[PDB]
Amino acid sequence: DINKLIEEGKKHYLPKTYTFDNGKIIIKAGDKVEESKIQKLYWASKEVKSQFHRIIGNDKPLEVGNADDILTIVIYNNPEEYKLNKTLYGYSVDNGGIYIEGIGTFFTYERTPQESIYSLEELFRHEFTHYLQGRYLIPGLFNKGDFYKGNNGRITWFEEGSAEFFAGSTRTSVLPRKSMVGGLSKNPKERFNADKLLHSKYSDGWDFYKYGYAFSDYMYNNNKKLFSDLVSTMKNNDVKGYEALIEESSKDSKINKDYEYHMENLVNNYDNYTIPLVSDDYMKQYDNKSLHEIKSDIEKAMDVKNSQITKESSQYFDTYNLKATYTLSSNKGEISNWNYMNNKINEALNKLDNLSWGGYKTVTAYFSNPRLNSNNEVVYDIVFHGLLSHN
Ligand SMILES: [Ca+2]
Ligand SMILES: [Zn+2]
Repeated sequence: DINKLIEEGKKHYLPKTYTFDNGKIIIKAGDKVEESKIQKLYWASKEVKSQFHRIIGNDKPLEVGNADDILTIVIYNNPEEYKLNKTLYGYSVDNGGIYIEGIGTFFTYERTPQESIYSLEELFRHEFTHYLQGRYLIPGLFNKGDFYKGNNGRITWFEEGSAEFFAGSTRTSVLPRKSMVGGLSKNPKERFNADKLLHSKYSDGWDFYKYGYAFSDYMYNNNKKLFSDLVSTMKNNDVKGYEALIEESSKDSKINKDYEYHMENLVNNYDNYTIPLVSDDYMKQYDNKSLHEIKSDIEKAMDVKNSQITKESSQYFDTYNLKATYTLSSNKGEISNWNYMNNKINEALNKLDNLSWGGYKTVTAYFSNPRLNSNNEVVYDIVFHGLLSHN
């Protein structure tokens, strides 16, 4: 059978397999892709994931039973061997990487600095965001859901721009990427305006990635309300609402002005930025700490009670998920509430970091899915994720 011939080709070029989160993440890699680097990628995914949920405000799969219930990651040794993915898997290789939502799989390759301005972790983080968008943000499958029907390129600027943006995720924020900021034109006149960006499409080329990235960072830092409203329409599959929002935003001269001002500030601070990558804290061996002890410290740190903590197994370590709810005593509106929760969660992470156990340096956390209880109070789901112990 032809299928047997293909798998032998896969096993040849991608002999190594690494599994995380009880098999929910499977990384197939070439022999030359470093084991330590792959482990780092897992932790990188958690930083992006937590920031993504904070901003998107949903951590529930939009559709249960989809192939992205398991995330498969394919990493080739180098750019040259990546081209074989077309024959082996059947997908386009004219890119740094690609995510195929239908099979919950994203493909990429290790590279030296000479071959690309982006590191593997950087591209990994970008591609991971597509997986997050597919699973939690955009209903239906890529190119098939309602957001793609009709005008196929309607969400493209945001889908790619936010993917670039979320690649700068850290444990507490989303920070600018030197590689993306450097791509922005030094001449203000040459930069995209909002209207141009908001109607960009794949056939336009690759420039809108950088400007979409810049607009995302603008929204996050200076227009959280627009970011929030955009993701709400997406989650609701409200295509008309999104389109109305795009038209209003494109023709808003103040939005364009503030967007261009944000880019100037980004370009001005170029030397201050670095490539956000995962710290060495994730690889270090730590003293064993009890699950009950971790739960207790996190409950104290976050001021939540009756939390549920669950251990999960990966290939070379165990991790935990702590689930809790937090009730906001005063509802002061979406953005003010957002900032309160973001600051509160970050304060919790800092408190845990300041504790003696070095394991707390691996913790990522988010808040999501706000709702009103009886008595009109804002209840948030709260999730903390961290290393339990290396094997
Ligand atoms: Ca989807
Ligand atoms: Zn992309």
